[PDB]
Amino acid sequence: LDQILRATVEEVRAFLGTDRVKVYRFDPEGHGTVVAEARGGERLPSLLGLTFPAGDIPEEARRLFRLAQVRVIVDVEAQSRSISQPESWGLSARVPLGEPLQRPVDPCHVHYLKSMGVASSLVVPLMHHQELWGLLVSHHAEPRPYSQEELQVVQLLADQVSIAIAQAELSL
Ligand SMILES: *[C@@H](C)[C@H]1/C(=C/c2[nH]c(/C=C3N=C(/C=C4\NC(=O)C(CC)=C4C)C(C)=C\3CCC(=O)O)c(CCC(=O)O)c2C)NC(=O)[C@@H]1C
Repeated sequence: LDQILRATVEEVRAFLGTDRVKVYRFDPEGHGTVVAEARGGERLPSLLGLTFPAGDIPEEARRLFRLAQVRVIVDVEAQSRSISQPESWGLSARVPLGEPLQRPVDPCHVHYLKSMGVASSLVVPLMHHQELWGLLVSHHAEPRPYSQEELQVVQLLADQVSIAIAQAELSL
């Protein structure tokens, strides 16, 4: 798996031309590891070999990803913010869209990205069937808008991997 994702992570970056994109897996114990990583020359540092905990992600945010599969983080400069609210229900209903074409990230996240000096970020969760095995994330030093058309082509490119991460689970 480690080897296969090393070649895949490189292929995406070359296409998305993003300075940094890597694969993130999740361990039931809460620990997460980056087993693959493509870097743009050397503007941003290498995070490979470093274990990141799931704490990085809460829950509600993941819901929309599991609900609307668009997966996009807007310019940390535009200052768009997401937030929690009193008890609520009917989310499982799976209502078509029903929300903006973006997923604002709470300030706590704003710094998280900015602290890394990244103005924008593209994501594409790696899931097999009904399960999520990891998280795809791209980072670059620029607050630029993304196109839905080009996004899909890659969205599919990630689907392929979904097969590799899955097909790999059996062999391994
Ligand atoms: C702050 C109080 C809370 C928080 C907010 C928050 N962040 C996310 C989710 C993400 N976390 C990542 C993780 C990564 N960056 C890396 O370097 C790595 C390698 C291990 C990863 C995979 C990022 C960039 C995301 C975006 C993906 C996603 O949407 O799940 C969000 C989502 C934004 C939104 O509101 O739509 C939230 C809510 N971070 C915390 O740890 C607190 C729970």
